[PDB]
Amino acid sequence: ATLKDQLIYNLLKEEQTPQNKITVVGVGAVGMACAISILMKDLADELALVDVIEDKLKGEMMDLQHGSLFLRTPKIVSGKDYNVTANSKLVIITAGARQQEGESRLNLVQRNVNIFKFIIPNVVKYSPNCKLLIVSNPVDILTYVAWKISGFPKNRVIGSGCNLDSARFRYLMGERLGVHPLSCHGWVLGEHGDSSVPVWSGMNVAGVSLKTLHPDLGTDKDKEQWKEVHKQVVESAYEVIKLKGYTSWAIGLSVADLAESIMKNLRRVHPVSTMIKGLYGIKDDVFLSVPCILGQNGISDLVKVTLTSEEEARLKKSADTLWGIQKELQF
Amino acid sequence: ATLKDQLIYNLLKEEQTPQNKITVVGVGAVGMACAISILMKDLADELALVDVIEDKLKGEMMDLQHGSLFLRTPKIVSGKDYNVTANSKLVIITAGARQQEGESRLNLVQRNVNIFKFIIPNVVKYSPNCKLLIVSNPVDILTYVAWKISGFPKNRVIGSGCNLDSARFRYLMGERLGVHPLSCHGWVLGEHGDSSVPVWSGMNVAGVSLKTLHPDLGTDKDKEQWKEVHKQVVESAYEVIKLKGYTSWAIGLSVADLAESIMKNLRRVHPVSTMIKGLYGIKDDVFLSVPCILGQNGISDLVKVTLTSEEEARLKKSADTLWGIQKELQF
Amino acid sequence: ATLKDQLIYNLLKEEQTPQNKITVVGVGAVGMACAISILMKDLADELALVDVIEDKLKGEMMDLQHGSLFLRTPKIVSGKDYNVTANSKLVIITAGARQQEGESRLNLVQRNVNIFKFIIPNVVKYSPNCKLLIVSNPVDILTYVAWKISGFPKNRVIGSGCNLDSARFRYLMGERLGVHPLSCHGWVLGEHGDSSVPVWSGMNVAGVSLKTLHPDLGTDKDKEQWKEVHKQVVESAYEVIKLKGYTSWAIGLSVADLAESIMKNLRRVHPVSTMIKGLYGIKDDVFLSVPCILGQNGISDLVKVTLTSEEEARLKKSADTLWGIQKELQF
Amino acid sequence: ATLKDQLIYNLLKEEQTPQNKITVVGVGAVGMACAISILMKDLADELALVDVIEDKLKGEMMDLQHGSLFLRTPKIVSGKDYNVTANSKLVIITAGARQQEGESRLNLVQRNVNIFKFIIPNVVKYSPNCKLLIVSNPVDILTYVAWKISGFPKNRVIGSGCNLDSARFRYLMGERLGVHPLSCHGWVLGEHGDSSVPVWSGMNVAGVSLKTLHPDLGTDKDKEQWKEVHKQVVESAYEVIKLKGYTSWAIGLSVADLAESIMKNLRRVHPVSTMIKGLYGIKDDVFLSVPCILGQNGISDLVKVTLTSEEEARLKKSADTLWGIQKELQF
Ligand SMILES: NC(=O)c1ccc[n+]([C@@H]2O[C@H](COP(=O)([O-])OP(=O)(O)OC[C@H]3O[C@@H](n4cnc5c(N)ncnc54)[C@H](O)[C@@H]3O)[C@@H](O)[C@H]2O)c1
Ligand SMILES: NC(=O)c1ccc[n+]([C@@H]2O[C@H](COP(=O)([O-])OP(=O)(O)OC[C@H]3O[C@@H](n4cnc5c(N)ncnc54)[C@H](O)[C@@H]3O)[C@@H](O)[C@H]2O)c1
Ligand SMILES: NC(=O)c1ccc[n+]([C@@H]2O[C@H](COP(=O)([O-])OP(=O)(O)OC[C@H]3O[C@@H](n4cnc5c(N)ncnc54)[C@H](O)[C@@H]3O)[C@@H](O)[C@H]2O)c1
Ligand SMILES: NC(=O)c1ccc[n+]([C@@H]2O[C@H](COP(=O)([O-])OP(=O)(O)OC[C@H]3O[C@@H](n4cnc5c(N)ncnc54)[C@H](O)[C@@H]3O)[C@@H](O)[C@H]2O)c1
Ligand SMILES: O=C1O[C@@](c2ccsc2)(c2cccc(Nc3ccc(F)cc3)c2)CC(O)=C1Sc1ccccc1Cl
Ligand SMILES: O=C1O[C@@](c2ccsc2)(c2cccc(Nc3ccc(F)cc3)c2)CC(O)=C1Sc1ccccc1Cl
Ligand SMILES: O=C1O[C@@](c2ccsc2)(c2cccc(Nc3ccc(F)cc3)c2)CC(O)=C1Sc1ccccc1Cl
Ligand SMILES: O=C1O[C@@](c2ccsc2)(c2cccc(Nc3ccc(F)cc3)c2)CC(O)=C1Sc1ccccc1Cl
Repeated sequence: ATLKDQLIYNLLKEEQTPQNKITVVGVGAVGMACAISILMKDLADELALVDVIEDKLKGEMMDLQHGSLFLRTPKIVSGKDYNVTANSKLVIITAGARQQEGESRLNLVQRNVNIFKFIIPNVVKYSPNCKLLIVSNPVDILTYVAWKISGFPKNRVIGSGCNLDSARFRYLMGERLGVHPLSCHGWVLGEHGDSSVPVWSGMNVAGVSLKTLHPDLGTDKDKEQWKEVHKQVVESAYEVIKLKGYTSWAIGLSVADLAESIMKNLRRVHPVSTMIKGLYGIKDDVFLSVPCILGQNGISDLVKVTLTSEEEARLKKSADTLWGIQKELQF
Repeated sequence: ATLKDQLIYNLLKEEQTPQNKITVVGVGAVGMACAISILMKDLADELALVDVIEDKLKGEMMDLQHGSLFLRTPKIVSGKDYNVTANSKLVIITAGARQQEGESRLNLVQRNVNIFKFIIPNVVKYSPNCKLLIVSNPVDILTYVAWKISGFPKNRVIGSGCNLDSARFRYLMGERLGVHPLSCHGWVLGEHGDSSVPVWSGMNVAGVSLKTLHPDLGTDKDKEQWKEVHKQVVESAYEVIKLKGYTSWAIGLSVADLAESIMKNLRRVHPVSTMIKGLYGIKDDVFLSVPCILGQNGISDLVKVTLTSEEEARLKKSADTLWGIQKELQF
Repeated sequence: ATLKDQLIYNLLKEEQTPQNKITVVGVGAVGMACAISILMKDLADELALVDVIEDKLKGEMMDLQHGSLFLRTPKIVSGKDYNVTANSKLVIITAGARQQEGESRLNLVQRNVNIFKFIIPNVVKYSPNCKLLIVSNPVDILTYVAWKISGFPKNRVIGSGCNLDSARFRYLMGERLGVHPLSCHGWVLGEHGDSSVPVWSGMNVAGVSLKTLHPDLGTDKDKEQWKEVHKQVVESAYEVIKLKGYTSWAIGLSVADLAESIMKNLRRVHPVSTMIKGLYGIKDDVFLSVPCILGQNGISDLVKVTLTSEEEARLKKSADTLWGIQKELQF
Repeated sequence: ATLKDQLIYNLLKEEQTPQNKITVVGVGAVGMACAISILMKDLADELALVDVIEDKLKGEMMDLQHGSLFLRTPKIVSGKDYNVTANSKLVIITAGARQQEGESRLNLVQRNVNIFKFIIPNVVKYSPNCKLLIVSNPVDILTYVAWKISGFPKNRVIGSGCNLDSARFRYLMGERLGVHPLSCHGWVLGEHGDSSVPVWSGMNVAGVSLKTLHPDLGTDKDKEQWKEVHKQVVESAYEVIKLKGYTSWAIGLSVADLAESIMKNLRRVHPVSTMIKGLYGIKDDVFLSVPCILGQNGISDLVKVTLTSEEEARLKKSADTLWGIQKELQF
């Protein structure tokens, strides 16, 4: 007999389908940061990685596998073929090269819609009941694209949206007040990135509205310029790219937080991109961030935030812009 | 009054010392994986990052700070100046560029000795009571260098040594047996990397010695080629470099495990590099991996492993080689 | 030589002063639930237990020590003598038998002031720089007693106060809305227990004020009876005592959450009992719950919550009642 | 319209089922310590509690529910009816009053067999695919009883067995050597409690056999009395009962560790009670502890420990005694 058979007596071989499997598509800076965060939070019993660069993909898989002794995820797999992703509860899309210098949004949309045409049918083929979590940019457009190609119901297509924007805002608010970000509440909604909307009415510490205490909050005439907090969210994003060339840790940590609510059915509220048709005068098939309840069926509910006329106008303008790009797309 | 003063009443403004501070020196692939693993394990109340590339350093600091909402480390600081590292309990050295394309594994000696000449006195200036954890290669030589320059007692200079080698070995053992690496015990000692020693006598599952069950274990006569498990440790290290260009995740996870035992005073046993003079016929000031008890004073004790004649001869050969290089170094 | 000396070579026998020590005084239902919660959250490197019943104390210590394999707190000590508590960062008081049936508040305070007269000087003698966290009831009165006897500055004397009341409120709110309590914000302030104040203005989900949406919120004329969410906090407390005889798990978990902010210097905001003199027209030396910023120096700051005239009147009435009892105390 | 419908827009109201449910049967000292440990380890998405004392059951459920804000288990349910336990992955039996002073092993068996006659069919009815984890005493006899009544394959019927005995042994070993119990390996096998077997050959630190270093280990020729390390396991168990009246924390922590390997499919090796028929000359349907690989299918494999003739004779004697009691049982 072999050493294995001499040491171990087998009662059964009968392997089951993975019970809490997560797949990450695209093992770049963002994808690997999502992967390490997910592993360190014990969210999955199986992690699958997919990319088109075979050597980098294998090397990343091996490097994570070599840390198994310090993890509680007994199976890490990878491949260019989507058969490695079979029976995933959650599939995270972080694919396509990051935006290049001088590269426009329309050019990013062009190439990423193209790869989604291959990615999404392959994901759906092997995990037809998965929740799709889109991170790739422009995240609001690509969440619509994933929804359209997949044919999945609204609840199972989630865009990262304004989750990173709100996390950055809460960090900046915390720094300003000398309070941990967990205790500094504030929501950044609408279109992810440059055109996002800070909801000044909800900015609070311990339920004490900062807008009620300081009526000039968020206005350009504010003597203390609290609008700086939202402006620094956009500025810090560009600054990080200027200084290191990409963002990985902050987006990876924010994605693992969404994955935790989904995998553990927590029903916590997060700012994520969802189908907002029928809200704020929006009539088009567009995905924008609102506070969503996240659980085992993805987005089961959304919070109906009271917005000012200015805030509503900004979301409607974003919806018009996004729909303008979307109507010209070919699926 | 400002909005901050309107919202918050201050009881005292007494600036106090960090209680569980960790510094990481060199924010490359290894340093940042050490950082994210330490942050995700809640080991520090303050993290300080140091490097010579100012833009990359600032970008890395900001990226980690932007994930604060999902962490429990309230302060992340960085700087080229070592004043940012003041009062660290643990200082991790992951500095110096990794081994370049046509560079000798040894070419790191001269250039890393030169950078350590400036790093170590600066670390000692601001944290004279810290534990020093050396990761930079050749890790055994550089741990000796850190010890010599710092003037610290033996217990406060720890080399990552064979911690990654043993973690890889236990992953490979686990794969062969169908058992989690946590339950697959085995020790790889001596010189980190190519010249490491697998201690076949200690390889076990549930206290059942694999060598007792299979006497050919670790021999060239073994029809099952169990010796290939240690050889695959060395081969997988080269394979990861070939596939992705560097190793980050596995070393980061292993370093956070050592940091946990130190910060929490666990007194767990780890294979790390320590001053081995007085053991295995070694008379020179050389650092090699043996199982060490790690706690709040660093290495308080070491395990005296019974080695075979061939194992002892390999450690003594490594000591002769390391000392040969070390005696020619100028301080 | 002994087996220990044959197996292990000692580098240094020097033991450092405790670095992250917590003491729990009174190992009853509350004390032990605080103890298990602190241990499972890896908050301390040393846990000390104190009581007057020597056998129960030793049994509780041993029972925790027997679970050491599954914990990361390497030292668990106990004793009737407070020398075991030396150099604690945090001392938690859960001493005195729980309130008996037919026993009045005045009876409860008299008893507990009599034991605090011995406890507090003993705690101060061995840990003069500790933070004191009072749990024993009436918690607001006993926090004042601990502050008076200790002579500590007000930032280092923290009462559990309305932390459990707010946790219960958020659980009930979450059940009604179908949202996790983490995403259901609401503050219960003032006097702990029967006379606590729900601050309806701060009750929100994702920054959306429930009071703004539903102006009858918290009024008796409310068709949806949202006021019952606070009334059920008080009813649920009496119900738990009626059904099992005491509360342990919920208070244990809430105390560990306060211990986490203190030990890790998080600066999160919690509803805890602090010296309220100078706020809400209160002129007496009374401790009431307001949102406090908790860190390594205890309460460094407090949030100035805007209260309605009714809310302010209730806190002032509680201050008058508490002071009325406090002025007659003899210690 | 309601406040809930004003605040939250529902996307779907699909009444879904838990993916990772655990049930605890018997909410006594052991049962509730298992529950709190399981909750603090984030192992379940739903926890069900069952008992026959309805008030105590409801009070325990409520007390856990009130701590929801500090947990990540969104649903805690209870009931006398087993419909609350439907589709549990793991069912833990901690039912039947603890053995009383002057109560014989036979009397404890008889009353617990009677209670299992009702419990086990009820558990099987609602969770036919669950893993059964028996804690109630005499644990080896009651694991056999559960297996007989359930009709489950032997991989899905696990007895707590020598898991607590080995945890206590490793604690005592760690105390003597000044090493954390995680780094002190040693296995206590066979019959749980008084008649358990310490496997001296497997006792090691870092793969260094204590028996090889100290040949008198486990004998009376031992001037250091290492045999007491096993004897003190039995003595400390009686001592804890003498001092506090029961054991809860250590058994609770040990059970949560088994639950973690099962729920997360870790395939770690644990000393648990399994059907040992066909091993060590044993021919009867008896359950004894050996090192078992634990995962999503329960016990998939067992480690074949090489025992000395004396060790083998002690296990066969335990099997004869257990079978002697079992053959007279009425189902
Ligand atoms: N939503 C947010 O808040 C947010 C924040 C930061 C970054 N991002 C986005 O995340 C995306 C990734 O960023 P990055 O820095 O990791 O880029 P990257 O260039 O480092 O990595 C991209 C990876 O995708 C892979 N890839 C390319 N085509 C593929 C395909 N057809 N199938 C599978 N994999 C493929 C690449 O090989 C590469 O490994 C970008 O779109 C970026 O804008 C989003
Ligand atoms: N001990 C082990 O098991 C193990 C395993 C893997 C890698 N390593 C070692 O870790 C080291 C780092 O590897 P890497 O891949 O992260 O290299 P890297 O090139 O990615 O990063 C090196 C960093 O050090 C910085 N640096 C250079 N000089 C400095 C100075 N004087 N002060 C502070 N910082 C300075 C660089 O700017 C750079 O950011 C290497 O020596 C490598 O061999 C050790
Ligand atoms: N602040 C809150 O929200 C909150 C919630 C629940 C309970 N509590 C309070 O916690 C306290 C303890 O409750 P319990 O149910 O654990 O009581 P308990 O009767 O179970 O235990 C009390 C313990 O205190 C010990 N003790 C008595 N005198 C002592 C002394 N001089 N020194 C040290 N220890 C001594 C007892 O021996 C006993 O072990 C009560 O006052 C109770 O009201 C507070
Ligand atoms: N395997 C081990 O290592 C180990 C260690 C310690 C204790 N134990 C055992 O755990 C068991 C429980 O101990 P305890 O101290 O918690 O006892 P306990 O008296 O505190 O609690 C027993 C509980 O079981 C309930 N119960 C009784 N009949 C029931 C039924 N038909 N259905 C459901 N629930 C029922 C009781 O109402 C009670 O709540 C004992 O058998 C004890 O010996 C085992
Ligand atoms: O933080 C990021 O990194 C990216 C970024 C940053 C500024 S605009 C987009 C990112 C990530 C990686 C690469 C690039 N390349 C890039 C950036 C700007 C250019 F003008 C051209 C190319 C960009 C991608 C992205 O969406 C974010 S989050 C973000 C971006 C803008 C404002 C607010 C937020 Cl919260
Ligand atoms: O796993 C690694 O990555 C490095 C490595 C890998 C193989 S030799 C050294 C590493 C890290 C980063 C860069 C490079 N560059 C490199 C490597 C080999 C060459 F021949 C030339 C250049 C190397 C550095 C290192 O020490 C390790 S751990 C390791 C190395 C060899 C055998 C066993 C182990 Cl456990
Ligand atoms: O939840 C508890 O348990 C206690 C309690 C519960 C209702 S009044 C006091 C508690 C704990 C232990 C024992 C007793 N004994 C008792 C209870 C009621 C009586 F009328 C007489 C004696 C009481 C002690 C206490 O402070 C709390 S928390 C609490 C209490 C009232 C309202 C709201 C909350 Cl959040
Ligand atoms: O640690 C325990 O507590 C119990 C125990 C302790 C000593 S014998 C049984 C236990 C738990 C709760 C109550 C009682 N009551 C009891 C105790 C002794 C008697 F003689 C009669 C009744 C017993 C139940 C039990 O199995 C254990 S573990 C254990 C028991 C004996 C030897 C070694 C171990 Cl590791």
